[PDB]
Amino acid sequence: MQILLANPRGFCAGVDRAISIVENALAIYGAPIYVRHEVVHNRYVVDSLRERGAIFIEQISEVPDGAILIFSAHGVSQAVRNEAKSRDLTVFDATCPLVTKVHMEVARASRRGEESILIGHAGHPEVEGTMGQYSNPEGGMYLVESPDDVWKLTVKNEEKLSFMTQTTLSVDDTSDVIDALRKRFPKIVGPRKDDICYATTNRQEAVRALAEQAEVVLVVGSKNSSNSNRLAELAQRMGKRAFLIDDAKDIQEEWVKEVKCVGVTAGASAPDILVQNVVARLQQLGGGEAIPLEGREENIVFEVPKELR
Ligand SMILES: C/C(=C\COP(=O)(O)OP(=O)(O)O)CS
Ligand code: SF4
Repeated sequence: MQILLANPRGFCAGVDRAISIVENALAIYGAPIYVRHEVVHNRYVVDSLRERGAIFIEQISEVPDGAILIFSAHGVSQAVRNEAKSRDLTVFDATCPLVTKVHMEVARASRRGEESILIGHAGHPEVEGTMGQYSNPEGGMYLVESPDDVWKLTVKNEEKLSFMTQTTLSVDDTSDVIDALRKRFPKIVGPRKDDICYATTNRQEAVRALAEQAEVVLVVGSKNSSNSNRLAELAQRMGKRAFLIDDAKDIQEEWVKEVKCVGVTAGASAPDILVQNVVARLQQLGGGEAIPLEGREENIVFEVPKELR
């Protein structure tokens, strides 16, 4: 069994920054450190930070007066931010800059009372954070997940309409949604393509190359990781058996039993150690040396705020 590794895979710049933010805050202020939502959607990262004194919460009200609070990388609504500000809290913001950039455009359209459309998945914290940057009731903010959603949407003023997207979507599916938006709303404005980040684009492209070669694809990522799900989904649509797994323990022998070629990748929130352990498990099942595929070299880094060193 050949073991192939997708390139790129694993940590993006946003995730690495956000984790370091919580780690550094723990190191300088000691435990506990309050974090609104899982800092990134990875069970190993979160349980580790929790064992080190991070307390993960959904709402500001469960955070005590005087505490240190950190927003997760997925971002937060304006309502959340102001509730946090209104309280006696010391606030660090770990939202990825690439999320913030989308937020600022939404805020712009709000100030103008001009309607905006967000392509995203309902209930996802990044969508709630992004939708929550709009508040001017003279306009509006609408969520669409699919072309069918577009085909049902009515707006107040189609001549002044803009769109934004979640950063972790399927590149292919989002192209279909945007196509629909422009056919229905010919005057709609947006970025040149979408707001899907380099990391999401790159990892989907890399899983594409991976599954052209491999018969089975293992995607390291937690169940609530949207971008990780997109990788598994992508490979499955190409007709490959593909599994989303947290660690090597999740691997069932039947999945690879008589497979000559298995591919492995990881979502943007999964640490490399999980992949090495997955590989280690595959080698117990007759896998050889892991061969990393050639891939686009990522070079972007987001520094922690100076205050956090
Ligand atoms: C911080 C973000 C993605 C990193 O991965 P994640 O699994 O933590 O988050 P989603 O993929 O958005 O679920 C959303 S911008
Ligand atoms: S996925 Fe893209 S947007 Fe989300 S954190 Fe990583 S880099 Fe930032």
